[PDB]
Amino acid sequence: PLSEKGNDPIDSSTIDSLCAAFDKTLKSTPDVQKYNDAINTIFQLRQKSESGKMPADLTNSEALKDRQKIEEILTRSYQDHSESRVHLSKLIQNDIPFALNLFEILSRSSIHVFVGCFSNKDATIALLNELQIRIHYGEDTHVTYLLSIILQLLNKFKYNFKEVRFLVKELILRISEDEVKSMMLIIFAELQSSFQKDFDKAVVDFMSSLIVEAEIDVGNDPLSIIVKTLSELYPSLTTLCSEIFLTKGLSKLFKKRVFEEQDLQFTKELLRLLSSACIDETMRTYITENYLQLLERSLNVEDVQIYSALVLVKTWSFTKLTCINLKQLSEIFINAISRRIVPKVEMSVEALAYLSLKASVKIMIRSNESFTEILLTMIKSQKMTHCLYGLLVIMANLSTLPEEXXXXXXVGAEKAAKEDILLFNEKYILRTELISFLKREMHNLSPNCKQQVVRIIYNITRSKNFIPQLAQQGAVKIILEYLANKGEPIRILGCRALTRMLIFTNPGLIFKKYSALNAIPFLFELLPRSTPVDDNPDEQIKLTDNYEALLALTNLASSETSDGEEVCKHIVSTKVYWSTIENLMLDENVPLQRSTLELISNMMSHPLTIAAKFFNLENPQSLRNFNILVKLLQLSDVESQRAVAAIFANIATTIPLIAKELLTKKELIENAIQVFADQIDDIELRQRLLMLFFGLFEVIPDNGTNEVYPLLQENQKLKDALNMSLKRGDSGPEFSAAIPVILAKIK
Repeated sequence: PLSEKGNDPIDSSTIDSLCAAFDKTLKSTPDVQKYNDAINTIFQLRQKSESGKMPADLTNSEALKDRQKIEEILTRSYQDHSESRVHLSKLIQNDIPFALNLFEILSRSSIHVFVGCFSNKDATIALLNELQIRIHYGEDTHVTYLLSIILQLLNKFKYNFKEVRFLVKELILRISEDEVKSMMLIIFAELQSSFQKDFDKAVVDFMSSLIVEAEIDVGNDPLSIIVKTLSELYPSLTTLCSEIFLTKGLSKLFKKRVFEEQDLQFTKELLRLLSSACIDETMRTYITENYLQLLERSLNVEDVQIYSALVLVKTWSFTKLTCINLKQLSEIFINAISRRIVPKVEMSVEALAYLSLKASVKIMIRSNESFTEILLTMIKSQKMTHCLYGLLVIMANLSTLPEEXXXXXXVGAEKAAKEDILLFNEKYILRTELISFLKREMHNLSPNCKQQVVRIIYNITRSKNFIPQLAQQGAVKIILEYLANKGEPIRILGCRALTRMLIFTNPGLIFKKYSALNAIPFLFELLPRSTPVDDNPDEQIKLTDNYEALLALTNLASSETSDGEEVCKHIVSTKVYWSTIENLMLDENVPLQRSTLELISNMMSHPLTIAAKFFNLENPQSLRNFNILVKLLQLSDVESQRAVAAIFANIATTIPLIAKELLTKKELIENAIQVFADQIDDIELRQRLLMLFFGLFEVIPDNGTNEVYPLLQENQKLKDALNMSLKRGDSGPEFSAAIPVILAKIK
């Protein structure tokens, strides 16, 4: 040792034991007293008699300083050490009320610390107990905070309901208060998906308690709590509420309180229910069968005219009453929405989004130019979120014009509104550059809102003239970017839209930036398919669409832009797209078969993409297609012969080798010759046929003698039919010099 060495020995043992007790307090977790010390200090404040009432030194308003200070000291002792954390939980669970008084006036974020001090579910019961209380008595100011503890207390444990069921009662019992009603929907959503029918029924059970109370004529005023709770929880538990809204005598009890009593305020409250219940076609009908006389006499007091009407509209009960008519009935919503009574502005839209379905209204609205202007402004600038859908729905029903041998006999009333509608649209939709406007806000529009934009556009395309202008405003952008999402009917309608537009516009002035192969997928959807449909439910693809899409499809081929080669390539390429156009080439239906031939015709101008499909001829497939074309050379439908002739005309020139090979083919030659002479009448058809001949003889050596070609060399029909052409007329400005050069090779 060192200390046992001397006249005053201290035996090194009394020294270890010494540093041991100096080392024990020097080895175990630092700053814990300080923390628990500071905490106790805070918890000292509690000694203020009346339930540790928070002395107003702290509550007040400028005291935010002194609080933030307390919230930190608490959080500290809580998130640094476990020992300090454990302390804070003991002092809190020890005086749970005070504990609550203390925290309430702290930040919302402080809750995680209060709850984080509750170790296991069991320990939280003395707590839920106070909570049922503070809530029931409505004494405590800050409900939002107490109920936020609830929501977190819930989300953090696995409760049994037998322990939280009190929420239903206590929360419903305060439905009147917006601070609660709000925290209720939340706390309820949880309770729902966590106790399903166990909750689902405890609610119906409580509510039943209220309807019984109202039946006996006892209570704080049941009926109101009920009505208010029903309308409020209707969206959340649609199914449920109805199972209560029906309840035998309830339907009576409401009415009695509304008739044999003023309660103007109660009345209004009921009308807010009737409207909230308008879900399944059943309730709507129920509401009519049971609450019609109400809605009727209600429309007398302004305080309940809007709430009444809206019900009559959303239920269609207006079609009964001898006191109003569609004209007046709607004037109410048009009246108010004229930058006036803001409280009505929203529901009058929703109302008018319906009424603007029966034309009587449609006509009416496109007349009142001012209202239309308010609406137009109401959509754009306004940025009145929820009012958009209806305003956009009204702006779809408004722009909706009816869809529609020789008749030289003697009716034309339909030219009335037709005109009006194409007027309206051009006036307020196209000029107001509204389509252009929507182009920008599109990204944000609610899914539903978007759809209305697709209808507005679709309604514009019904009349070709507008297509051009509607294009610069970015429509083809809208529709196409939309179609790049999800098999609903709206989609086949926006598809039709896209097609009508690509038919009447220039592929350059549009796909001058965002490529074209993007439109192809959509166009084909309006054509037949060998693949197991798309999504499947419900709307059909009329034959008229096959025609329309074909027209637009051809257009996108015409262009001699490098983009065109690109388009054509894509078509003849994608095995499915070609297997389709190939089949439609043999369609017995004429508009189809010709447009398809007109498509192929155009594609042929960018050879390397389709050529090998008809003029290869070493290929069974091409040869097949080759002969088909040679027969269609003599189709009744003259507009098709032109296309077929066109085809043969081009490649025969564009690719000499082929021309030479055609000199061998009989039926090709015999037909081309015949129709050429038997239909010299047609100007295009002959103009075409001549080119073929210019090109064919073009690969026929004159001095070459050695090898000759009869069918064209001789054939008096062609020979003389060539001369009849030569005998002035419409031989064409160019292809004239050819005629004699050609006879220069005949016998």
